[PDB]
Amino acid sequence: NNYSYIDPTQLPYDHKWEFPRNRLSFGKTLGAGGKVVEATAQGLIKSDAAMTVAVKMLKPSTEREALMSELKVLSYLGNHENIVNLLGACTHGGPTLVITEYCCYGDLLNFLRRKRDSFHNALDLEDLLSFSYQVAKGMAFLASKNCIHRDLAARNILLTHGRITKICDFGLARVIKNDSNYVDKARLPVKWMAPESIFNSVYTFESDVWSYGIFLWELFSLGSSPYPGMPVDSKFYKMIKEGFRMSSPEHAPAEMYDIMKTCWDADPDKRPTFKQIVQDIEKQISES
Ligand SMILES: c1ccc(-c2cc3cc(-c4cn[nH]c4)cnc3[nH]2)cc1
Repeated sequence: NNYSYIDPTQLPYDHKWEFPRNRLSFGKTLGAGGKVVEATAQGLIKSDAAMTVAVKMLKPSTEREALMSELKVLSYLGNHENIVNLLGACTHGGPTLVITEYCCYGDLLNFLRRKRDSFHNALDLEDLLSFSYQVAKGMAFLASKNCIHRDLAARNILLTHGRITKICDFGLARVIKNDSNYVDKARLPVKWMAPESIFNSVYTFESDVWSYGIFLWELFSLGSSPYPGMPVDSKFYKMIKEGFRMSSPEHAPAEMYDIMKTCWDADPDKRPTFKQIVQDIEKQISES
């Protein structure tokens, strides 16, 4: 048909975000997975002070576009408390850079790992509930803007001041207004992917929820690797398709495990929505 919902992520880069590279000074390397580095940015404030930011870059081609992808998606979504904030981008004379909010504690996965012994500036059950709650809200927001993240995991969740969680790395994110599915034609997070994504290459709101389930398992297991000791081979894919699922992690309240189980239903339609998840966790928090 000749009649289309316009996808904002496919529109041209809006130079409202453009930022002079002269006004950036690169610090330490912050991650590699491209790479992000800490920097100070002049002129982002009305009073014209310097502020600390995180800049996402590439090394000297599909990752070239994945960065442009991530940028247009962030630009499209706008600002939310539970998403890494886009602050600007450099696209002129030089390599493409993406400036975003700096999260002082880094990824949630290594945070839970550092804090694993201190558990029970320590960690306790109420923090993990909060992380549950915030991440589901950030996800419910993406779903509200017809966006699927497609790489939901503890490694892609940053923790900032105030124990606030932010979703980051939108390289694989898509906007699914026109079609109810998304079919892909790269390297992928198998142990976080829904079956229909592995077997038929389809991605939907329901497949993000599946990833959210695996994330909870990461979360209540204090940063343990999914399907521990299980290599990604033929043995793995069968067990998935036959219906086998991880068991409850050590510190997961029974009703939080019930949420993982419904996120892992082979039937996408029997999975809950992020809207429903946010309601569930909110009631669990109240009863305390
Ligand atoms: C210690 C070590 C590392 C960090 C840290 C990582 C990180 C990553 C992003 C990021 C932006 N886009 N994608 C990812 C932002 N801030 C960060 N901060 C903080 C304390």
